[PDB]
Amino acid sequence: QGFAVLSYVYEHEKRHDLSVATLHVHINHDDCLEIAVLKGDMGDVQHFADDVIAQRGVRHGHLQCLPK
Amino acid sequence: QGFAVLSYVYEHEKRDLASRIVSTQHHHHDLSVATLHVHINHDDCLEIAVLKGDMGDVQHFADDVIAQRGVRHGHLQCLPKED
Amino acid sequence: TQGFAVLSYVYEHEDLSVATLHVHINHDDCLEIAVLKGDMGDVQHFADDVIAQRGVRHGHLQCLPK
Amino acid sequence: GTQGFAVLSYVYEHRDLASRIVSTQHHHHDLSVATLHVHINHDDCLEIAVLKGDMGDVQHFADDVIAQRGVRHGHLQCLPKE
Repeated sequence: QGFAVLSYVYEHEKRHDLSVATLHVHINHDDCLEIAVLKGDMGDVQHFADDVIAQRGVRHGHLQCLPK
Repeated sequence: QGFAVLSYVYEHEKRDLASRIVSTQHHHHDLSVATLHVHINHDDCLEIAVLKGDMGDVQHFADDVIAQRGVRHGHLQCLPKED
Repeated sequence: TQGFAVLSYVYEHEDLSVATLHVHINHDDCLEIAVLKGDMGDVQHFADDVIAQRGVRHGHLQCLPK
Repeated sequence: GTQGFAVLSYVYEHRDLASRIVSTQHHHHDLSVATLHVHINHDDCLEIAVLKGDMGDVQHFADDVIAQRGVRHGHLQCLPKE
């Protein structure tokens, strides 16, 4: 029931409630780094993280949990 | 030479709408320092891009993206290079 | 009246908070962008004061009522 | 040395501000891309610094920040250029 830092990478051109804000940064010509701050139920968190990360094309996925 | 803040709101859920803005963002990547996204409701998502470079090419990526579609509540705050 | 707000301003790095972003725009200056959420009365108030503080420069505010 | 980006995240209750700031900047800096600040409660601030530069310097800077007394949950996620 706390916060979390979900970070992952994906190609920019290749065409909720847990979200607080997300930072986007182009680490190079094709990729962009995305750092999502999540707040809520660690259960709901850890899963939404898994999903995206588990996603195809979603490289460097990392979740840092900070329970309340 | 300079820094700028381009903010604007648009329905996050709009593939077409985003796909444009993106490749429009991707056209002049070298301008972007970092961007922040915040869901302001169920459909609309606030977007704040921090830019750096020629205030010229800046306003260009700006107005371009600004006058993209649906892209509402657009606003640009240029920060001149003479403190 | 609820709503989101974008507060931005400059300064020498020397309750309504959503997330705040900091960026050095030179060895001395720092650009700060604060995303606020809540009662627009308070938001603009909080915003108005910060912008008025000596040392705070180029303060701007874009309100997003809803 | 290897080049890249990195995500330095850490929590602290916002002198130890100036302490961190003395780290952020004076000893190493120009490595910072941008930093996100989020209040996880009345006392604690969650900070996320996106850094870019030589991976070595990035790690030393990160060593100096985490080391700090009072900084908790410090994590460094390196992204050397792929």
